[PDB]
This record gives sequence, C-alpha cells and structure tokens, in this order.
Amino acid sequence: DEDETTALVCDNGSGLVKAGFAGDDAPRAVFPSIVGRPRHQGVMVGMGQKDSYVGDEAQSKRGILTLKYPIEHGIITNWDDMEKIWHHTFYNELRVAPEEHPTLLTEAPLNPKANREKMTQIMFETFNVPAMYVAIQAVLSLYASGRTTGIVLDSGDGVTHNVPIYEGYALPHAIMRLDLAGRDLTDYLMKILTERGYSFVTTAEREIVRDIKEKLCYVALDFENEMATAASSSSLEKSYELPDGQVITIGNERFRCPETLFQPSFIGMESAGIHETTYNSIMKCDIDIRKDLYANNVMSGGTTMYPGIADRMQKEITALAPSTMKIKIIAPPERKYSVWIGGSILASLSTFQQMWITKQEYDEAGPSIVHRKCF
Amino acid sequence: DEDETTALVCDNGSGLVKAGFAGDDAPRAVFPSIVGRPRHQGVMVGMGQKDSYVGDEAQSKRGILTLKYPIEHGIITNWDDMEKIWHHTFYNELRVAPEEHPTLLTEAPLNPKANREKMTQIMFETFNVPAMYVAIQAVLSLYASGRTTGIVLDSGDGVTHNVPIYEGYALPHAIMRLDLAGRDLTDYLMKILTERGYSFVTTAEREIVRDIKEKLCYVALDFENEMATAASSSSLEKSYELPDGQVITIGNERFRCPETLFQPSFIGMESAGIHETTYNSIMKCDIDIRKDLYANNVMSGGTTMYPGIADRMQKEITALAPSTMKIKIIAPPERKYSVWIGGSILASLSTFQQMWITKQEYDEAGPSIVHRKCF
Amino acid sequence: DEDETTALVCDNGSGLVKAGFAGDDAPRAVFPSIVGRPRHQGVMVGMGQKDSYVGDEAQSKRGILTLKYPIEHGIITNWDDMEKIWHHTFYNELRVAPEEHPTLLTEAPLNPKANREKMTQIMFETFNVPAMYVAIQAVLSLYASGRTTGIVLDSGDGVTHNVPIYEGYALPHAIMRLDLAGRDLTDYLMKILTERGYSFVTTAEREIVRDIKEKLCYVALDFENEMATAASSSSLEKSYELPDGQVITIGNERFRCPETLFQPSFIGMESAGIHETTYNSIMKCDIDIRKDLYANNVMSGGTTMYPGIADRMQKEITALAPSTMKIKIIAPPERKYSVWIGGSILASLSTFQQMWITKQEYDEAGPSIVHRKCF
Amino acid sequence: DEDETTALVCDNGSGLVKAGFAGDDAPRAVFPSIVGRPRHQGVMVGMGQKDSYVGDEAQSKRGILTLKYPIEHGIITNWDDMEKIWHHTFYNELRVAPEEHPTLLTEAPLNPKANREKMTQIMFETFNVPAMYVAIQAVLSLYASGRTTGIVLDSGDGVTHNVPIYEGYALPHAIMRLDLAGRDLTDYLMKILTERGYSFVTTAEREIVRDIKEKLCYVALDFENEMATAASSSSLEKSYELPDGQVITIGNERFRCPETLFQPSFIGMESAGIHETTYNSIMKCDIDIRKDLYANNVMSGGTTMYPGIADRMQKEITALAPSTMKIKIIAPPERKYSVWIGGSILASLSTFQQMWITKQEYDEAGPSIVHRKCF
Amino acid sequence: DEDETTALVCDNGSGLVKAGFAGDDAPRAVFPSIVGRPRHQGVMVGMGQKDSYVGDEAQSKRGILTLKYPIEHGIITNWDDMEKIWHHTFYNELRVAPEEHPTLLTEAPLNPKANREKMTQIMFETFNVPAMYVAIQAVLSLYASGRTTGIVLDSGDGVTHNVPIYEGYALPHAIMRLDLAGRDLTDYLMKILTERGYSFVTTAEREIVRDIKEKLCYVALDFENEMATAASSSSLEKSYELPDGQVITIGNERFRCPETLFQPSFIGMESAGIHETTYNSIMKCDIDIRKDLYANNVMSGGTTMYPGIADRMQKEITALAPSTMKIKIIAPPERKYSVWIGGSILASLSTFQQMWITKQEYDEAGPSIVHRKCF
Ligand SMILES: Nc1ncnc2c1ncn2[C@@H]1O[C@H](COP(=O)(O)OP(=O)(O)O)[C@@H](O)[C@H]1O
Ligand SMILES: Nc1ncnc2c1ncn2[C@@H]1O[C@H](COP(=O)(O)OP(=O)(O)O)[C@@H](O)[C@H]1O
Ligand SMILES: Nc1ncnc2c1ncn2[C@@H]1O[C@H](COP(=O)(O)OP(=O)(O)O)[C@@H](O)[C@H]1O
Ligand SMILES: Nc1ncnc2c1ncn2[C@@H]1O[C@H](COP(=O)(O)OP(=O)(O)O)[C@@H](O)[C@H]1O
Ligand SMILES: Nc1ncnc2c1ncn2[C@@H]1O[C@H](COP(=O)(O)OP(=O)(O)O)[C@@H](O)[C@H]1O
Ligand SMILES: [Ca+2]
Ligand SMILES: [Ca+2]
Ligand SMILES: [Ca+2]
Ligand SMILES: [Ca+2]
Ligand SMILES: [Ca+2]
Repeated sequence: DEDETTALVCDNGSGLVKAGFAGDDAPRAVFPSIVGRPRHQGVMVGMGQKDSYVGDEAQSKRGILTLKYPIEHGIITNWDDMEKIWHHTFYNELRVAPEEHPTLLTEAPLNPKANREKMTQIMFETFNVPAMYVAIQAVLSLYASGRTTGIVLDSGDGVTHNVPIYEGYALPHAIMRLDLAGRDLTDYLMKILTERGYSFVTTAEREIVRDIKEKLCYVALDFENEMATAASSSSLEKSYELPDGQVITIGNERFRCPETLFQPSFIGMESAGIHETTYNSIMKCDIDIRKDLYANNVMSGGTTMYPGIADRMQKEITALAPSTMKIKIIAPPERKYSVWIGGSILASLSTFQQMWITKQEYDEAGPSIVHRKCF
Repeated sequence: DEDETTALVCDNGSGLVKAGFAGDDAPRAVFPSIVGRPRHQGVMVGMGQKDSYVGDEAQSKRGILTLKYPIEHGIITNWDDMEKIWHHTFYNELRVAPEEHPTLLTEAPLNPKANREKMTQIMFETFNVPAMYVAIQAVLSLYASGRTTGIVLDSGDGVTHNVPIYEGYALPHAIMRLDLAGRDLTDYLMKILTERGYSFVTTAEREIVRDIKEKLCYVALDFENEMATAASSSSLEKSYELPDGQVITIGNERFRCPETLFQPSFIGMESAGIHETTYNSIMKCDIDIRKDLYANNVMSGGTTMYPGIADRMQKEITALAPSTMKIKIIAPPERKYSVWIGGSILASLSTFQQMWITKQEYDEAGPSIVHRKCF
Repeated sequence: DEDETTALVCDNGSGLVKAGFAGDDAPRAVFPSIVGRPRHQGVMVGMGQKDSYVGDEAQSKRGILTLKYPIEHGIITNWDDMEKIWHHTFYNELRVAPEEHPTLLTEAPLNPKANREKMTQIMFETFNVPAMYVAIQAVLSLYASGRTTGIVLDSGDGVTHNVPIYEGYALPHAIMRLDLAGRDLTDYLMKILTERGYSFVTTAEREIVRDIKEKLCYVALDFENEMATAASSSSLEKSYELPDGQVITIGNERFRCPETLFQPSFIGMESAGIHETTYNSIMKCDIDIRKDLYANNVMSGGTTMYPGIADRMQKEITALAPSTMKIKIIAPPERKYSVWIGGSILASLSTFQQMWITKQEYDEAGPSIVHRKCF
Repeated sequence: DEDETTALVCDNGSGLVKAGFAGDDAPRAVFPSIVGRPRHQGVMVGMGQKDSYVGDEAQSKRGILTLKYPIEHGIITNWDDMEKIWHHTFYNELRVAPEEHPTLLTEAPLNPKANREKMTQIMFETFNVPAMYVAIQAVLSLYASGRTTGIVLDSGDGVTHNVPIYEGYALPHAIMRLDLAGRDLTDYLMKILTERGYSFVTTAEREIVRDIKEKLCYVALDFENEMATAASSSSLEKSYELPDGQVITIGNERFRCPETLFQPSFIGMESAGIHETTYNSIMKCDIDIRKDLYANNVMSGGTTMYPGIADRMQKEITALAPSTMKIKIIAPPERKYSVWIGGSILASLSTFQQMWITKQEYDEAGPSIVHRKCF
Repeated sequence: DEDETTALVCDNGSGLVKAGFAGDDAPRAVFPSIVGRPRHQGVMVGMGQKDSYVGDEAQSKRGILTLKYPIEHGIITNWDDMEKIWHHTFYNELRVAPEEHPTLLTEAPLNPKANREKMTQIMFETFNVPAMYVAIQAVLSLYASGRTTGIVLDSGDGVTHNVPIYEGYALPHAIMRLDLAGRDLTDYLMKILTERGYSFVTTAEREIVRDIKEKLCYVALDFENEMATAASSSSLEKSYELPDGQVITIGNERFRCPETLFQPSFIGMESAGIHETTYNSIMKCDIDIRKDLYANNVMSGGTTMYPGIADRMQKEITALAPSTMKIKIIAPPERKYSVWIGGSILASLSTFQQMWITKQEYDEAGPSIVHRKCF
C-alpha cells in the first residue's frame, strides 16, 4: 500500500480472471478475458456506452458483440488488446495503481519462453511494477486442499495436464501435456449437433452452446451400455422447454458429447481419452511408487463439476491398476477456487519474500532476469 | 538355391531392415519394421490398396496411418503382426521361399531368453527353415572395418551398448547396457519443443520430429559456453523456411536437444551421459589394458553421423584418461553398413558351416537346442 | 557419564550401524551408512524437511533420493559426508556428547594405514573424544558364541575374509581377503536379470533388487542337477504376485544368482568360489592341525541366513578333507549380532582398561600413536 | 648332428628356459615355463591363433590368459602340459629333432627320486633321445666365474640353497635347503600391499606385482634405522607415475617388502633370514675352515641384481665371523648366465664323454639306470 | 620331610624328566625339558593362559610354540630358562619345598667342570638345598637289572657312551664318548626325506618328524640285501594313511634312516657305526677279558625299543669276536626306567648317608667342594 508493497492474488485465464485482495474468502473481481466489438454496424447517437466491450460488461450483451478471443492452446492471437484488459483490472475494479503492489499470476505449464519475458516486460518496463511472480497452475491447488502428495489433473480451457506431485516437485517424465481441454469441447458440440438438427454456428450462438452444456449435459456411467438404453422412453426423454422460446429434446445427446472427452475417436484423431493417458504415465514409473498415486487421485477444475464424474473413475482406474489400496476421486467441496486459496497463503506469508522477483532485479539483469534466476 | 542352402544376410531392427543377397555392395531390400493402420475412418470404394501398410509403402503415406510399433527396449508389444512383416521380406521382394535358404539375423545384446526360442520357433516349427544363426550386433562391425581389437559403441534405436572387444570376446564386466538410444531421443524432442512453441504430439507429426532432427540439428562443441553465444546474432539465427509451409527459427534449439544425449539431467534421471559411463567401464579394468582402448575408439551407427561428433570426444576422453597414445574417433567412410558387410563375409565363407544351426538339429533337441549348443 | 568415561558399543558398516548402550540385549540405534540427495529437482515450498537424508529417514523414501554411498571394498569415496553421519549418531539418537564417552568401533580387516589415523583424527583432534578402540571384526564373534578355537568366515558387504582362529591369534598365512561380498552380489542381480526381462538399473530400483533377493531367493543343493529339474513344473514355478503391482515368475532364477557366489565364472573372473579358497587356505597348513578346523566351521553374518545354507557345506567340505571328525556348520540362533555381543562384554569389563587408547596418549605421540602402540 | 650326437645346453626353470646351441655367448631361446588358457570365454571367429599359450607368446598377452603354473618348491602340479612345453623347445625354435642330439639339463637340488626317472622316461622311452645329463644347478656357476673354492648361494624361484664348494664336492652337512625363494616373495607383495591400498589379487595383475618389484624396489642398508627416515620427505617420496595410467606413491614400501626376505617374521614363520642360516651352516664347521669361506662369498642369480645388495652383506657377515680376511661379495658382471656358461664348456669338451648317460644304457638297466650309475 | 631330609629321585634329560617320590614303581612327574614361546604373534584378550609354555603343557600345543631347547651334546644354550624349569618341578607337581629334601640327579658322562659347580650353585647358594648327589647315568641301570658285570651302552638324546662295567668301576681306556645320539637322528630324517618329497623344516613339523619315526620305522636285518628287496611289492609297500589327513608311502624309507645310525657314511663323516666302535674298544683289552663281555651285552634306553634290534647284533658281534660263549642282547622287560629303579634303592638305603654331599659342606669348602671330595 502506497508506502509498502503488499501483493494481490490473481489467477488469470481464458475463462475467469480470479482477482482480489489478501485475506478474503472468495474472488472479488471476476470476468472472462474476452473483448467484444460491434457487429451490428450502422450509425450511432445513443450507443451502448462502450468502444471495447470487456468482461462482465461484454458477456452480458452478446448480440451486438463479436467476441475477440485474445488467449487461444496458450498462444495469444494479439497482444495489443491484452494491454487494455490489464488496464481494466487494477484501475477500475481494484482502484489501486500497478506502481504500488506486486502481482501474483498463474503459469500455463510449458508456455513459450518469449511470453515469460514479454508479459513481465509490460509490467516492469512499461508500467513500472514493484514485483511479480508467476506460479505454476496446479501445484497451488495441492496445499489449498491440505495435501502434500498425489496426482493432480488440473484442466480448464487452455490446456490439459497430468501432474503427479510429491514433497519434491516432479520432473519431465511422468508429467504430460495435451491440447484437448474445454475450448475443444465447446467448439465440438456444434459439430455433433448437426446430426439432430441444430447449428449454433455464428458468435452470438457460439456462447449459447457453452451455456446449455454446463447446466444439463450429464456424463454416462457406461456409454456403450447406455446407447441401447436410449430405446427406453423414461430415463432419457425429458422435454426441456428452454426458458426463452425453444424446445431441446435431449435424449441420447446428453451423454454423447461428454463421451467425446474420453473418446476422441468421434472427432478424428489418434489421441486416446484422458483416462488412457493416465495409465500411460503411471505404468512407466517404478513398481514401488504406484500404491500411493491411486490412494489420492486429485481432480480439480470446472471440468470436474458435471453430475456423475467420480463414478466413471471407479471402473476405469481399477481396471488396469494394482488392487491393494482404496480408490476414490478427491474433489474438494470448493474445487473451483483451489488455485486461488493456495496462492493467497503464499501471498500472505512473509517467508515468501525470499522467492519473488523484485522490480530493480529486472533492470539489473535485463529481460533475461527470468531464466537467469528461475527455470 | 532350391537344390542347396545358400544363406541370405539380414540386419533387422526397429529402423531399417537391411536384407539382401550374397556378394552385394549395398542392401537391396530396406524398410522400417513398422505397420500402419487406417485412422481416417469412414467408408471405402477406392481405397489405398492396403489393409496393413508396411515398410516403405507405410512410411510414404503417414497422414492416414497409425504407425503400430512392434519392437518397442527389446520387448515386442505384439508378435501377431511380426508374422506378416517376415512374410513381406522373403516372398515379395526377395521372391525366394524360406523353405530353401538359411537366415542370418542380428542379436540385440541381452535379449530375453524366450525370444531366442520364440523367434526360431516361427522359422523352424512353423515355416520350416533349413537353418539360421543370430549373430551379435556389434562384433560384426569390427571385422568389416578390418580391425581385431578396440572399443565398439554400437547404438541405434533399440538399446545402447559399450562393447570393448579383443581377439578373445569380452565378458560381462566391462560391457554395459543402457536404455537411452535413438527412440528415447526422438520422443524427447517434442518435450523440450514446447518451451519455444511447438507441439508435434499426434502420430502424423511424430515422424516429422525425427525428420527435422537428422538433417539440421548439429552438436555443440561446448554447450555451457555456446549457451551464452546464443546472444550473438550471426552464427545461430538462420531462418530455415521448411520447404512445405512453415518457418522453424532454430537458434539455441539446434544444440539443446543433442546435449540431452550426454546430459540426461534435462530429462529427470540419474543416468549420466554416455561419455561418463565410458569412464566407469574403463577405469575399473587393470592398469595395463587401457593404453590400446583409447588408441582405437570405434563409433558406429547412424548416431555417429551428426555434423560435429568427433570433436566432442577430443576433450571428454583426454580429460579423465592417460596421456601417452594418440586420440582419434574412428568412423569409417561407410559406418552405416558396418554390420551388413561383416555378416556378408561369414555368410560367404564355407568355414562358417561348422557354426550355424541346422534344421533337423532343432527337432532333435527340441526348442532348447539354442541354449543347448550356444549360450 | 559426564563425570566418568563409560564407553559405548558400535559396529559400523555399509549396511547397518549397530550402536547402543552397555548392558543391552539388542542394538537400539540402527541405520545404513548412506546419505540421500534430492533427484526430483524443481522448486520447494513444503519440502520433505530434510537437506541430507540419512539412515532410516533416507531408506524410507527412496523415490526422491540419489543414495550417495560413502564407504564403497573399504575405500571411502568422500569423507566430507562421513562427518555428518557421526554427528547424527551421538547427538540425535543417543543424545550424549562425544566429549564424554569413549568409542568402540570395528576394523575392516586390512584397511588402509591412513584410515586408522584419519578416522581417529576426526574424533580426537576435531571433536575431542576421551578414548576409542577399533577391534577386529570377526574375532569378537568368537567369544560371543562362547568358543575359543575354530574357523570364522565373517562376511557382510564391504569385504570377505577367511579367519582361522586359535587361543593365539592367527598370522598372515592362513587368513585370506577377497573382494566378492554382498555389494558385489547386489549389483550382479541386475546383470543376469536381463536375460529374463528385468532391468532395475536406476537408483530407486537398485534397492528393490536387494529387497527381492533376501526374502525369496533360496540356495540350491546341487545347481548342476537342479538346472534340469527346472523342467519339472511343480517345485519351482510359483507365481509370486509382488504385493505392489507386478508378477515375478521366479523359476530357475531363484538359484541362478545365489550360485554366482560360489561360481564367479558366471561373471567373468578367475577367482574360484569361496568354498574353493576354503580348501586352498587349509590344505597348506600342517597335517596335524586340520582335524579341529572342520569340527567347528563358524559361519556368521547376514550372508548365512538364506534358507538352505548349511546343507551345501555337507558335500563340498567332506569332499576334499579328512574323514575322521563330525562335520556341521555352526550358525548360532542369533548370528547377526555376533559382533555386537562380543564387544559388549569387553566394553563392560574393567580389565579392558589396560588396552584401549586414552585421549592424551594421542596428543603425546601425535597421529602415529596408533602404529606406535598397536600394529 | 644327424650323423653324430653333438649336445645342446639348457637351464630349465620356472622363470626362464635358457636353451641354445654350443659355442654361443648368450642364450638364443628363452621363455618362462608357463602355459596360458583362455579366461575371457564366449565364442570364437577370429581367435588369438593359440589353443595353449606358451612362453613369450603367453607372457605377451596376459589379459586373456589364466597362467597355468606347471612347476610349483619342485613338485609339478601336472605333467601332461610339460610334454607340450618340450615339444615347443626342439621342433619350433631350435628346429632340431630330439632323436638326434643329447640334452644337458639342470638339477634342482634334492628333487624327488621319482622325477629323475620320470623326466628321463619322457626322453628315452617316449621320444628316443641319444643321451642326456642333468647337472647340479650351482656347481656350474663356480667354473664359469673361474673359481674352484668358495660358498655359492644360488637362488632363483624354485628353492633356496647354501652350497659351500671345494675342489672336492661338499656333503650333506654344511649344505642347506629352504622354501623361501622368489616365488614366495612374489606372492607376498600382494599381502603387505593391502595396508597401503593395493590389491593385485587376480592373475592378470599377479604378474604386474612381479613387474613393479624388479625395476624399482630397492633394498635398505638398515631397515630399523630407515623406518624412522620415512619421516624425511626427500629421499623416499618420489611420485612414480606408472607409464600406463596410475600413480604408485612408494615411500616406506620400497624397502618394506625386500626386508621380508631377511625378516620372515613379517610373514608368520620361525625360519630366520637367509643371513642367519648362513651363520648356522658355517659356525658348525671346523675352526680351521672358515677363513677362506668369507674370502669369497659367491652370490649369483637374479636375486642378486637389486640396487644395493652387497652393502648389506658388509655388516651382517662381519658381525658374527672372524676378522682376519677381507670381506667382499662376488657378483660377476654377468651373473645371470653363470649356469649357462659353465654348462657350455662341459658340453664342448670331448672328455665329458666319460660321464653322460648313453641311450642304450637306459634300456640295458631299465629306469633304475640313474641311481644305478650315479647317486 | 619338613623335620627330616628324605631325598627324591630324578633322572633329568633333554627328553623326559623322570621325577617322583621314594618307594614307587613308576615315575609320577614326567615332561620334556623344553620351553615354548608364542610364534603366532598379534594381540591377546583370551590367551592360552601361559607366558612360558613348559613340559606336557608345551608339548601338547606345538602349533603356537617355538620350542626353545635349553640343553643342546651337553652344553646349555641358556641357563636363565633352566631356573624356571626347576621351579616347575618341586613347587607345582611335587608340591614340596627344595629347602626340605635332598636331590638325586643324573650325570651326563664327561660334562664340563663348570656345570658341576654351576648346577649345584643354583641349589645350594641360591635356593638352599639340604643335600644333593649327581650319579653317573649308566652305572645305575646295572644294579636295577640285578647285574654286577658286563658292557652297558646307555644312549638317549644328549650323547652316546660305551661303558664296560665290573665290580670295580672302569677307567678312561675302554670307555668311549660320541656325539651321535637320538637328537642327531631326529634332525637327520628331514635331510633324507627330501629325496622322496617331504620337507618337515619348521618347528611345528620338526616334532612330527620324531613322532612318525618311533611308531613305524623298523630296522633292517641286512640293509644291503633288503635294498634290492624293495622291488618286491608285498613286504614293504603298505599305505599308512596317517590318521590326520595325509598318506606316507614308506617303502624303502622305513629302513633307510635307521641304517644311518650304523652307517654315518650317509651323512658325511668319518665316524663308523656304533657297532664298529664296539670292536675298537674291546679288541684293545687283554686277551683274558673278552669272554664275559660278550656273555652279557647290556643295551638300555629308548634307542633299544625299535622292532628288530637284537637280531642285528647276532651277526655283527659274532663276526669279529671269539666264538666260545653264547651271544644274546639283554634288554630287560622295562629297560626305559632302568636308571630310575637303580637310583630309587640308593635313595632308600640308609647306608647311602656316607656318600652324598651335605648342605653345609658346600659352604665350608666353597664351590670347589665337588672336585675336593669327589672326582
Ligand atoms: N458448474 C460448472 N460445470 C461445468 N463446467 C463449468 C462450471 N462452472 C464453470 N465451468 C466451466 O469451466 C471453464 C472455466 O474454468 P476455469 O478453471 O476458470 O478455466 P481457465 O482457468 O482455463 O480459464 C469454462 O469452460 C466453464 O464453462
Ligand atoms: N544421416 C543420419 N544422421 C542421423 N541419424 C540418422 C541418419 N541416418 C539415419 N539415422 C537414424 O538412425 C536410426 C536408424 O539406425 P539403425 O542403425 O538402422 O537402427 P536400428 O538397427 O536400431 O534399427 C534412426 O533413428 C534414423 O533416424
Ligand atoms: N535375513 C537376511 N537374509 C539375507 N541377507 C540379509 C538378511 N538380513 C540382512 N541381510 C543382508 O546383510 C547385509 C548387511 O549385513 P551386515 O552384517 O550388517 O553388513 P556390514 O557390516 O558389511 O555392513 C545386507 O546386504 C543385507 O541385505
Ligand atoms: N634384473 C633383475 N632384477 C631382479 N630380479 C630379476 C631380474 N631379472 C630377473 N629377475 C628375476 O629372477 C627370477 C628368474 O631367475 P632365474 O634364475 O631364471 O630363476 P629359475 O631358474 O629359478 O627359474 C624371476 O623371479 C625374475 O623376476
Ligand atoms: N618306544 C620308543 N621307541 C623308540 N624311541 C623311543 C620310544 N620311547 C621313547 N623314545 C625316544 O627316546 C628318547 C628319550 O629317551 P630318554 O632315555 O628319556 O633320553 P634322555 O635321557 O637322553 O633325555 C626320545 O628321542 C624318544 O623319542
Ligand atoms: Ca485451469
Ligand atoms: Ca544398432
Ligand atoms: Ca561384516
Ligand atoms: Ca636358480
Ligand atoms: Ca640317556
């Protein structure tokens, strides 16, 4: 605060920017990292009072907006708009200057080497920031839950990761990366929706595709066995008159799309489901290591909030794995803010001082300060 | 030939099947031991005229194939496909029956005891083969070059070996084995390629990873000293517009991956570089033995064809070793066929008759005929 | 104790540090002389609460440790770590100061002359120790059992020894030394394990190799005769589903490795089995001496705890030896602590005062005090 | 020669077979009576062109050989190999048939009665030899130097002897025999080498032990006085970087092993040094006999070629002996061939005809012909 | 006894100390006059409970002892140890003080004049002894058998003597002395044993040489005639598997060593056999004296207990001697204690009082008391 650093806590992504102060219970400032642009065109006298629709203000009015997606995988299509997105975070909501407090961000595992410097360059060289540290997505969720060892599969929208963690951080061998996250599932629904009679192609309806999914589509216990169950007119058929002006008879469609996550074969790829890669990464490890990896299967993120997600991991895991320990998927009561809570503690402890990167340190070692101190 | 044995010469592996007749200069039949399977899916009217893509026919069209890898380390994932691979060798290209000529194969050092019998079983018990002998990979390369004593480090894709050889064959004491060969380097590139902005994950691009490496990536003389040299924009930066439709700005990446071979630390293991193990195996031997081991350091295989491979062995070897003899890595003009030439002579000499295994000998002593005669 | 000497009893080695107080029945403090180092690498926030893993704390968690072996034969690879190992013995477990009590250690027969002074130097010159004496490994086991004459073959991990003992101590003539102990057997298993299909190469699995051996591998009565017995599917084949997640079908492997102890030919050496050297050392002695050497064949150490060890010495000994006395291998009910019990008595008797080395005696005769008083 | 006898000259032993023609200056054919056997094992295609390595051909390549020692004291471990050793002497090097020339050999003093007949049996009964005579080792060295009276101490490898000689040959009373020769010193070095940190145990390094000794180890003038001199860092400390790849810091070790020859106490025996037995054998003789025994102390053999051997005999002899004559050890310029020169003359003179044993004489008196004519 | 003299009876030598009380049948205390010293060396904790091994205690354990021979001919190598030998006789076994009883010892014929006084000096001047008398070895054996005239050849270990005895004691003229006794035969066996293949050189095997002789080696009736008999494989060849662990094929060796006694020519001397000197001493005497000398040829001592000793004296004596009387060697049933029995009577009779030397008599005439009273 003015006369002292005092850092904030932020978990930026391509879905929700979880920013807030220190010592809170839930994120105060939240909005999707997306900028809207007028598509209606024409002239203006009484406009919507916005030139570049952003966040909640943008997501609210979709009809007139052409949602520009900055962070599309990890690569940013354009950095020019990112500058205004950050100008909206500090000055507007938080109402605090960036030339005052440090900044705690999240690191999308295996992000281009140029981004690490490019991002920090916008803070330190451009808008003089006292300090900043970009922690590694998943690792934070471990301490928040109160664990110190297990296997964390933190996936959101950008990318997918299988990170087995121990008291000592893992190494490039058991960990994996895959480009089959939420955004891939969102753009896939429209594809399979054509066989029934739906076509949410354009932008204003591209978001609706995401909306119908989260609050209805359930995951099947056994796709192959429930496919024939579709004949039974009782458990599936349920007219859901969308409270707006349309009926969406979702029968065999409810568990046809979610299966794609575990069955990319419906897309046209070689990559096996995320439950096959789970075996691949574990089976390689030494014999005297797996026993505790199954004891605590950590599954965090919004991807793990679909009605009926743990039950599926009761047959798939037990199949190709030892049978000595008890199996159960751990999904904390509040798994969504798993990353936000963990970062709050580190930003509160004074011991963290001997880790972060100080302002002057950047200038004293140029842009290479990053890879010069950390890895 | 029909009325007489007359053996062939084959050096099978997981990269190139070097088969041909006797008295030739170069291998006639060559193809990778890999089978492809359709991944595009759908229906067929005018197909690619293949049910199980194999060898050159397979490697040619990667886009539609899901390259099934039979020989993955030494262990074969599946033997059912191996039967067709051998059905393609004799009948198709060579156009000669296996019930006619013997067979000279190579032995992957320290291969499971069951394989020795299992392989021969497919020849003798299944497709009646007059005779066969499976010689030991490296030893053949020694006579081909015209040497009788030295240290041969024959490595390809399957496994790595350090075989010091003398007039009398070595013994389990100085020789070593390691699972850090080409295939480990091929699957590693994609890992470190993510820090820059590349992700050749799926199969159709898994092979491209191998292609870019061999015809560009050079080996550094001093990694630690050339890492800082990266700042110099002249010796590294060279836009290589891949003749297809993409630019691959390889600067510090050219000598970052090759170093992994000698620096597994970048992976996450304990195993030291293959140049450390070289010391380990030699330093144990008697004092009055090393002087000639350095005089002729044999380095064969495709692994020893990277621009700038001998220069590195001029500082590493001389460091922890006596300084009495002259040091120089011997890489014959044609080191790739080092194994093929050596086997050709043995398959030509009539004196070899008192060594190989005859057809009936297998039936007269059951499957144990192998370990019963040889070791 | 503070106002008086009162010595402890220690039997240090490269396997178990048998330390404890006086007047006990079993060793209180026990741990392997090995230090672990993080190999997982990365960063730390909630570490394993250890910088240099040691003893039980180290052996417990192998996955993250790179077991540094200090005492590797007798020669110590590095003395810098040995200082902390001894700092862990007194202060932590025993909770007694070294500037208070003497110290009773064991002497690895035929240890470098420099070590005798180097070791004592760390006690007397560095951490002022009132007194210390380093007794000779085997001799102690003789009195513990309650014997005064026979032939003791005390072997553990460091080195092998054949020490015939009489009321008057032996002399360099019948005694022998050999570098073919446990550590040689431990590192050998991985070698022969490759013919079947196992490769416990790296460190985290190097220890597992030692674990599977001790609690399963039995010793054959007649290797050459039991090799053919392997055909019989009843006495060997027994699926041992390792309680973890893997099956280890040990058939002819159970008695293939143990035979190497008595048959180094499987390695590639000239040294005959330890049962041949037994003849060599005895056959030289006078004619009127052997009769009592066979009457009591002492065999101590963990090496003599494999199911079926005495039976083998019923044919090998009787073969090339007189046939007048009764033959039987003496392995006391508790042969493991044979050295610990013997040293306890000497450390209890007050008559021992006229033997040990006093603190000041070291300073009054410099470092040469050792060879100046004793030999 | 074919149409006539004409004898050769041979001085066979367990170190060098000094064979050659008559009228030469130095031995033409020389090699150690040792046979080598492959220990590397495995298979063969380009072998070392030898089944039973012998002599120079064997000593050259030690690494692959398991040096079989035929003549081990006097007793021959095995006679079957001795047959080939002699087949190598005549036919190969000399290129002359044994059924043509006699044979002059040496007699190891006090050799089993059976050997005299057994050896001759292989020549006369097996490979019809015209004649042969086996003269007594030392006596020959007397005439070669040109002396007719004195005390000869001819020792090599087999056994030690103190033979006082006069115009009339000595008698079993002053002469002595002892089993403390070179071979005992060679196998002793490895014993005392363990206190420093060396262990040349196996065969390939057993010979190296003999090599380091002869060309470095010097003999002390006063061991007890030079033991304290070790403190002086100038006369002893001299880094001898063995031209191969190892440093052997020999300080107090140079004169510690040689002393064992004169001080068997370091081994564990009762036998006094060879300089004590010298007194024992002389002090018994009559009073009017010693005066000339000291005047000419003959010391021949390779044992008397260590830098500083005569000086030691200047204090030890003068101590317990009369002081009337001048004392000086006589070691001819060429003392190594002392036995070869003496035998050459006897094999040249025609007067020798009335001494040797003729072919038919053996058959006319059976195998007992030896003890029937000579003693 | 305390209040009165009462003498003991002792026959000390270098083989057996025959001591005991008066009125007994056999000697109670018996042991060889030899002291042992540790040769094994090293350190001690549980020693053999002896600093100076003596007598039975010493002879029992030879392996660790360096048998010190005090009385070596007659001359004592060292008197310092003799003091303890006598301290062991009275105090330990007999449990009686020397300041209480006289002492009856034996006199080695022709012993140095200084010894007579030196010995008595240790008794009278040092350990106040009431009285003592040193009788002449052989003369005692005469009365024991019950004879009063003949020729006694009493030989043991020290020296040889030919003592013709009559009612009146002999005189220096017919009597003789020779240094060719048992000890000379014991040290000779090892010499001739080398021609066959034995070498019992060191101390621990020096005694074994004496052991094998007494209980096997027989004496030939006619050496020259039995030498050829060796060819006959029936009367000689008899495998005597020494009950310990070795075979000693004694054929012509059984009667080769014993002959040396009568044929010193095999050694290298001029002295004729003890049967030639027998003639020499008798042929000189008057003509009218020999007739009774042959009638009773007394032969006592352990030397006359070899199977077949009298038969030899049936041809040798009758050869060069008158043929009027009957010839027969007299060897009493118990000839070993011939000296002990004779001395017992003299020590029992009260008439002996007027002969022995009283305590005070020594002080009243100084050390010369011996030659002053007796001769
Ligand atoms: N209750 C829910 N059920 C299923 N998906 C949800 C739920 N709430 C949010 N999501 C989804 O989670 C994703 C955002 O998760 P988040 O962890 O913020 O991603 P990122 O950090 O990669 O931007 C969006 O795809 C959103 O639709
Ligand atoms: N010119 C080259 N430079 C570098 N690597 C090469 C070259 N040519 C071939 N290779 C590589 O060598 C390997 C095949 O070598 P090979 O000896 O046939 O192996 P294997 O016998 O183990 O199947 C492949 O990894 C291939 O990419
Ligand atoms: N029950 C057992 N059976 C076989 N080996 C055993 C047993 N218990 C311990 N060992 C082995 O004994 C060795 C340790 O013995 P120890 O006498 O302490 O050796 P050192 O003193 O040389 O360190 C280790 O190799 C260990 O695996
Ligand atoms: N220059 C030398 N100095 C010391 N020892 C030597 C020398 N040359 C040879 N020897 C030794 O002499 C011995 C051979 O001597 P030799 O008289 O031939 O013996 P033998 O006749 O008993 O076989 C070997 O031990 C050898 O190492
Ligand atoms: N039964 C026996 N046969 C042959 N020699 C024997 C026998 N018993 C003892 N001796 C020998 O007799 C000698 C001892 O005789 P002894 O009369 O006591 O001698 P001394 O009095 O000279 O000491 C020893 O050499 C011993 O080996
Ligand atoms: Ca996420
Ligand atoms: Ca290869
Ligand atoms: Ca031990
Ligand atoms: Ca010699
Ligand atoms: Ca006697």
